[PDB]
Amino acid sequence: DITDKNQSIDSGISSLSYNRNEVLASNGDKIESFVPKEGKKAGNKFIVVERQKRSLTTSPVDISIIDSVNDRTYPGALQLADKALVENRPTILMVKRKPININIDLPGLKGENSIKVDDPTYGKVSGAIDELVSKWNEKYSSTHTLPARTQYSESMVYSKSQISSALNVNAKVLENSLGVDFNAVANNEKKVMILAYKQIFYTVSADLPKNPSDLFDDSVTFNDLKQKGVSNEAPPLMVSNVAYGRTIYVKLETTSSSKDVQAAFKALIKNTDIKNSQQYKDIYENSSFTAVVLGGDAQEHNKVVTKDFDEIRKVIKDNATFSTKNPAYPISYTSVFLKDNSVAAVHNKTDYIETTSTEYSKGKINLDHSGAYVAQFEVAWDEVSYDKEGNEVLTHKTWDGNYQDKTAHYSTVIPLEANARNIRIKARECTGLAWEWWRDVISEYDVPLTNNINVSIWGTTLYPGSSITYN
Amino acid sequence: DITDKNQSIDSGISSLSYNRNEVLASNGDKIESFVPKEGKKAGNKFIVVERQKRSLTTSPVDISIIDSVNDRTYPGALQLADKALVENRPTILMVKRKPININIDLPGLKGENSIKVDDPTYGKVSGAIDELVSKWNEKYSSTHTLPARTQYSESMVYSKSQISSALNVNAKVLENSLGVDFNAVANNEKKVMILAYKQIFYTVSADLPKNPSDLFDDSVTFNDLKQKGVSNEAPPLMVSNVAYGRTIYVKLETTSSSKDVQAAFKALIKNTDIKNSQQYKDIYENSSFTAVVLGGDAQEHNKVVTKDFDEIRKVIKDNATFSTKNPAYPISYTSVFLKDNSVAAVHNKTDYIETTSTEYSKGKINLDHSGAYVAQFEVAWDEVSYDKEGNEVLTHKTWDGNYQDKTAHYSTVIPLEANARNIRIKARECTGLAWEWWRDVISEYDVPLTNNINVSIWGTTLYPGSSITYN
Repeated sequence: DITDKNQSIDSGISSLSYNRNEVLASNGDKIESFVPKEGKKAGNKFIVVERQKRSLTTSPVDISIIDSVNDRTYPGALQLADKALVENRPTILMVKRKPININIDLPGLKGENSIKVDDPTYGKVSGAIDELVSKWNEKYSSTHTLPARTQYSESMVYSKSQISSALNVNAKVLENSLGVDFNAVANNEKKVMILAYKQIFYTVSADLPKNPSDLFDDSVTFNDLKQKGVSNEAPPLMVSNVAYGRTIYVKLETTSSSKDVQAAFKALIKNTDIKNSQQYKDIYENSSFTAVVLGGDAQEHNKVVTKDFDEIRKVIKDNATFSTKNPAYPISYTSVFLKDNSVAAVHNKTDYIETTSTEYSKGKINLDHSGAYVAQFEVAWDEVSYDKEGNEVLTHKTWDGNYQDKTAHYSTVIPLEANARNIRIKARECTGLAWEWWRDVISEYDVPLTNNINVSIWGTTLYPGSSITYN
Repeated sequence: DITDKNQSIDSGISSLSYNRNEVLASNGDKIESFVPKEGKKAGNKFIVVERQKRSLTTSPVDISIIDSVNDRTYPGALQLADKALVENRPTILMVKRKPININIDLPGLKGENSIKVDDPTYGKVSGAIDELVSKWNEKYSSTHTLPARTQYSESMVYSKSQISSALNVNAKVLENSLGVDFNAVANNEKKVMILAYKQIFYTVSADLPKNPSDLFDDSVTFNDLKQKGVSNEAPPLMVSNVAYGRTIYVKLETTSSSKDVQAAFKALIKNTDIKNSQQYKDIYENSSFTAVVLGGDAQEHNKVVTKDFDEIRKVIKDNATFSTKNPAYPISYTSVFLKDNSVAAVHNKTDYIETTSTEYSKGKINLDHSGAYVAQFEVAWDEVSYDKEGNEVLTHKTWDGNYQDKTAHYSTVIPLEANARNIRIKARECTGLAWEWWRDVISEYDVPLTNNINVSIWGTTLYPGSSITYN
């Protein structure tokens, strides 16, 4: 009852003035410079990258917990709403408290899933929760394990801020546990996909009080609260919901810049036949998969790194069971503002560059002339690039052996760069006055660029023959 | 020997001053305004068009003849080099002439393929040519038909100027004979491909004179020449080469805006197995093929319009033979400047917009819930468009039945627009406290948009089941 006139925990709390939708919000990198299209050579390949700008907005109410077995979050706790909470390390507030009622959502306990906790402390609520679970176990004595409520998330990685908001996890967890090379992703040197299998055993909620005072023992004053950190930019909160279980995170990673990485990946998780295709097996040959289990009942820093996804499938399969007789730890939670008793949400807004690539490979044209006549060739093609504007630039090339007599068995190779386009191969027999009035033995336009383009000409002057194959 | 001091056909001609590389050149539409990317709905489809600017340069020396049997072009004729010549209707010059030597390139007549033509007139050179051909026929009396020297050209159509320079034909011939809808092509309402099978029977050349005077009878004065049209922008020329035969033009046309039209077309001409694929047969169902034969031995305005390419194959096959006993007509020719006796070339330069499209089709999501439990869905997706800058704009949509209990057998359809993207379908069983802590029964992201997306959920509360199929 300071010289402040806010001297009733209720008025002290009610007279707080804050924007509930702006106190817990965080806007990630808001950024602006890039090239729309790009052509890059790397080894025996040509990568074409395209960039769009995208924007993601989120307002999760379910907040991810970092240190599962050290995070002393419990239903009915008091926290401050600020940047610390948003950084997954909220400030707790301890004071003498009035009892609180807790409820667990396990199935088949309707009507007997509540318990009053006189002294609401991490340890004393944990015991109450344990009581509740024992009750369920007493009722269903021969059911020692239940399926976990799995929630599946999936997404490609483009930026630290994009993927965190997308999966609703601290970026540190992905960078540290799965080890995500955000710079490789940025330079499109690696394409990464991240899966998240959230395994919820059950959740426990605390009955919302109709007045902030009902939570606090009467010896606690609004002063003690401000002293503890309550203010306009640090509004008081109560944990109303806590989810218990564990999470399986998976990273699929490749050096392929192929337009089919996401589908190839997708095919592998689903185990659809398409995964046996060869454009996919090639990508799989240059991919690696990592799986880590975080949360309850997992020895910290466990990890699996493989090239055989079946090992990943095993980790997903093995960690979806909930043993009702073994301890469980908080995995996430939701909070309510003490003021209007409304659910607290963390607002995130962030732009990011979305990249889509295509991978081209070097190839060669193989000419074979076994025809009983003199012939001349004309081989031409363009080499594509992209100016700063992302616009195409074509540079015309031609085989130095064009328009030159070739007789009974000639063999050559005309290597092509991975960025070769508008490829045309022509061969004319030499009966007539000149090139312009000579018979076509083979005439191809827009020959698709592959590993090997095999052109062969044979036959007689009267009846030449020819074919073009690919590899 | 006017008051002009140019009084010797040789000096009169030698004192002419002109740019040989600029007198016969024509620059087609040089143009500048367009949108890089565009999204267009048409029926139950969404067409995405992309535009690049391209530039084509040509310098043909072989000049296409328009009216095969009315074109009195003959080896050893005199023409003016100007815009008329470039318009495929050159100005001829007649005067008393000194003899000229002609040579035909038919095989097996080496040493006896020449003849002197005392009075070089269309009719008198035509007879000499006929003499030469009779000589060949006398030598090879039992060979009445020979294969024609076929020259194959192929190209997609983008603009009147682009296709003319590409195929080296008068645009009128394609617009008039094949009937090309250049406005439909422009609005990408029709995709057209044009083939050209030039059938050369033989060519006849005239020996170049070492002096302009040697061509002219001595009674002809430089005055008569100027009077006839010779000038600095109308330099004198002699026809040095004439090709005889006919040409088969083919048009492949479709209303499909599919990214596979060119490959589908290509597959059909080659008759490669890929043509039996279904993405190709669909395109073929919306295509039409036209074939016309121009030139010698064809009744004017003949034409074939079909949906069965085998009919086209027949016209190509049937018109490749050269009957040595039947008359032949000029199909093209080359000219030499009288000044430096150099080969005349028509220089063309033209820009054009190259368009590449992709066709998307409408689809629907089919939900079937036959599970022994209450479930809730979450269906969301974006609808893409493109701003004036060609940039993507995403508009988020959601099924109005999201987050609402659905029980023992529910069925629904969620139609999607052909521009639907980032499609996600989720279903959760309702055991728990709320949506956020409910078990996933199905969770898909980036579901490819097809005709039918069939999602079905069943099973028990403990063990739900689900699947997603496509059509």
